[PDB]
Amino acid sequence: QNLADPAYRRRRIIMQNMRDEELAIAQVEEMQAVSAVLKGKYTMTGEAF
Amino acid sequence: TTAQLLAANEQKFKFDPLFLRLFFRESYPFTTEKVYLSQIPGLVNMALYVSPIVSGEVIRSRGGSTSEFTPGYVKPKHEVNPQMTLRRLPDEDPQNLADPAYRRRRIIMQNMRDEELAIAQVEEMQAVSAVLKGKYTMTGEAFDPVEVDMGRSEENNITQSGGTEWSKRDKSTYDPTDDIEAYALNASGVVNIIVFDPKGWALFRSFKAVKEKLDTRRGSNSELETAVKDLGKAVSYKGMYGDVAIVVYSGQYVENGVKKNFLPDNTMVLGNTQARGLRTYGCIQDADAQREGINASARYPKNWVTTGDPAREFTMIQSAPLMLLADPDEFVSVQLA
Amino acid sequence: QNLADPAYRRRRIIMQNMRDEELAIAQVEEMQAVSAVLKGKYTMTGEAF
Repeated sequence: QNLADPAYRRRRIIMQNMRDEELAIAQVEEMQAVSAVLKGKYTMTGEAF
Repeated sequence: TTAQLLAANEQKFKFDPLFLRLFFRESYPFTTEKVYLSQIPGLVNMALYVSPIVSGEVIRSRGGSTSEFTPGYVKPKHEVNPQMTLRRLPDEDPQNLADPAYRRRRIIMQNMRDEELAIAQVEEMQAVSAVLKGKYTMTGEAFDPVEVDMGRSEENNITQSGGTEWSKRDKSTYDPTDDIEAYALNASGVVNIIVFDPKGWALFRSFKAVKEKLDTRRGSNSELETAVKDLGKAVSYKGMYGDVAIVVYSGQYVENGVKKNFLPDNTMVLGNTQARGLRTYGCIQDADAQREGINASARYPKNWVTTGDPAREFTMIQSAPLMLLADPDEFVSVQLA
Repeated sequence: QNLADPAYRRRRIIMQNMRDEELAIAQVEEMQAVSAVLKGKYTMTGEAF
């Protein structure tokens, strides 16, 4: 009961999307930091990098 | 050689949304995947005699039925490119003339007019087809077929056959009015209007008995206009015949290059002028529109520039219409062959 | 949307039940009267009576 119009579903989808990218970036930053501290060196490698 | 373009007319086909104005009002736009329609039988059995000893046969409480539909979609488009704008237009004098930019604004408009006319034609075709027969099918080349079906009883859709046809029977000494009553007995609710395809009207008024019903001092109150009344208009409201009004509708929808008539060659449609019709418009599906914040609107317009080799900016109207009938059995369609 | 509680459903069901049997009795009465007017005599038989 008490549904919402699609113009609001689109906005909620957008907000959770952008939260997901922010969390992914923070996760990569922490994985970079820990390897920077735990060991003297680290490598940034990707399939298209 | 010099010249002037003194006059320049435009040719149009006789088009007027009659059935959509008369029988379909109260437009309801919906932001939902599918709509519902429901109905309750309302048939009560006769109270059969029961002895004051037996006391049995509890009677089942009546329950209804439902139906769900899915709206169709439609989106025509037009284009403009700088190849069109430079040569000339058939509507401007060799004198005067304008920069290749006025020409782009004029061309851009007439496209809007054509898009609106196409969408209106589709709406009217759905509206008319919903009345003649209970169901109508929406189809295309890129559209998966969807078949809307409102339950109309088999006792409607009366089609004349080897017996009881007006053409074969004598045109003198016959009362058309007797059949009309028998056909209209099958409807549910009062009937207040009759729609004739012009061939059907010519067939109907040819009877001498109907002529006699006009010139009777006290035998009727019917007043028609048998002589020619309208010869170019799409609709011709003729006088009330008895109680019901009489209407002749000759509209034209063009599919492919050839013109075609809406009503299928002399059908007659009994019906009620206050019949409950629904005008449902679905939800448009365009990420730009939903970003803008719009939904469940008719005729969402847009344009965009595609930065191609010849440039080009298009234009698009999209509506997604669906025409329904709350009570499909309030009309009685007659072939009248 | 905005569905109601079953007690209201029971109330409207019982009301339409009563309307149904009232109209059934009315139908029997009218058939009785019509048969009386049209023909002099009628049989008033049935399946239990």
